[PDB]
Amino acid sequence: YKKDSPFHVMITSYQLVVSDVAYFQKMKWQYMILDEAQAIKSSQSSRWKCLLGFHCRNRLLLTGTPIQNNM
DNA sequence: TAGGGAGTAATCCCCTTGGCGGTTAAAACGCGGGGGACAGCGCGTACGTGCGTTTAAGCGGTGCTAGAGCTTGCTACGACCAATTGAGCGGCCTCGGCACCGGGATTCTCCA
Repeated sequence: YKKDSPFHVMITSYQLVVSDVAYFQKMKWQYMILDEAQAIKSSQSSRWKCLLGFHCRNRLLLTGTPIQNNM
């Protein structure tokens, strides 16, 4: 997108990237941020399984408590 | 020994029910009169009853052969599954069919 574009940064709930996943996986993302990435900490979670498969160049996991319960 | 199931409660999206308000159109209410419901009547004809006739349905009996019903043998074909793709579903788009309106024209009714 260039500066003349309908949007630049989109902000979304973890609830919607799962619910609207079929719309999200039909688009190509130039960068991704994940606030409180402890939400992604479980590999059996759909929000992990969904966001794993997003077509994105670069990703940040923002967290303050990375280690959590287990390796 | 470990993995994943059982328990539970917070989190958050979806969606059906209920209320408020208006307002407006359809249901409710009135009443005259008409005509259709319906009772009462006359006739006639058409249908139930009876008797003598006949006709053929039903029972007992003989003979035959088709074909239903069963056994045997085998191979053809549809169940099965792993690999491949394209037909058909879900989402998005737009324009043209159709409806709804208004007013002028033709039809149909009903009373004279």
